[PDB]
Parts: sequence; structure tokens; C-alpha cells
Amino acid sequence: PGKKVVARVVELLHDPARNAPVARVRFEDGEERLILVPEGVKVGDVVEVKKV
Amino acid sequence: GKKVVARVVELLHDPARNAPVARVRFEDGEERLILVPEGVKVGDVVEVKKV
Repeated sequence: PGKKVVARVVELLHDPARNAPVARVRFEDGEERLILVPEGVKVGDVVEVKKV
Repeated sequence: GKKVVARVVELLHDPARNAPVARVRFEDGEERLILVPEGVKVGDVVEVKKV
């Protein structure tokens, strides 16, 4: 319905060639994607995908 | 700090998942598939934020 979409941060790496860190994240269904995440997010955090 | 946002380029309700899947474009031009909340449409912007 109006549920939330979250993903646990499995892996995190600061790449000089990017302007936000890159994270391997695991969504609810167990699928893992590489995405950008805000500075300050660390391995073991949970990020939320939200509509602005 | 600096917010992380991405444009929803494409979107698809797969019955094999419990949230719709989107192709999104991050500010670096990179396009990744992720889950987005029910309600977002093509052209919306999503934020990735730590809860």
C-alpha cells in the first residue's frame, strides 16, 4: 500500500572518480544492487528509497 | 550533507516483486535498476536517504 522501500548497506566504497560513495545494497526480496548513497552512510546501515 | 537523488526513467510493476521496479538515473549519469515505492511514476525523482 503506502509501505516503505529499504535496503541494507552490505558494501560501501569511496571512489575518487565519483561524488558520492558507492554502496552494494540488499533490498527486501534479497536482490543486491550497486547505487550511490549519501555521505555518512556506512556498512550495515539501512537506506530508504523515497519519492521527493 | 549532499542529498542523493535519481530520476525515474522507466517503471514496471512486476507481479514477481512486492514493489515496482524502476530504472533510475543518478547525477553522474549512471542508470541502475532499483525498487521504488508504489506511487512513483516515470519522471519523478527519488531520494536515497539513510533511515
